Amino acid sequence: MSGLAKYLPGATNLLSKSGEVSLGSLVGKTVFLYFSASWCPPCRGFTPVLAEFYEKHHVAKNFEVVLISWDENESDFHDYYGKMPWLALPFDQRSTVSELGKTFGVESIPTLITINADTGAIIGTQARTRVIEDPDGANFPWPN
Repeated sequence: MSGLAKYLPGATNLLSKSGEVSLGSLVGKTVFLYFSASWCPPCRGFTPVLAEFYEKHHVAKNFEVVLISWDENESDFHDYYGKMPWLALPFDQRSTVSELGKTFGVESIPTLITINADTGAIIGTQARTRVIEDPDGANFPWPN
């Protein structure tokens, strides 16, 4: 099975701009769970630097980003996610988000959690700061 299945629903397809991708399709990649939302001031400041990091290195460094939304409603979720080039956990899985919140101890956002797609192993939890200090991922995946 997929390591991500140790966190997200198994038969759950993640959302994307180019169709729904399965959890299995992320095999071999390093996955970043991005905990953000619309109407979150510091999120606005972090999302672009993250996006620039993604376009520049996600292919070569083999990683993906999955938006774990804290949006109050589905419409805000879709407007917000529509501007991102990565994946996202569907809004209706509001339940899974709070669980992840506990498991990873996410008390505020923006927050990034680094996960190895295969084993489901937690590589780090401070990728939000590492990307700022090291824009080109010289020390990617930034092990805790």
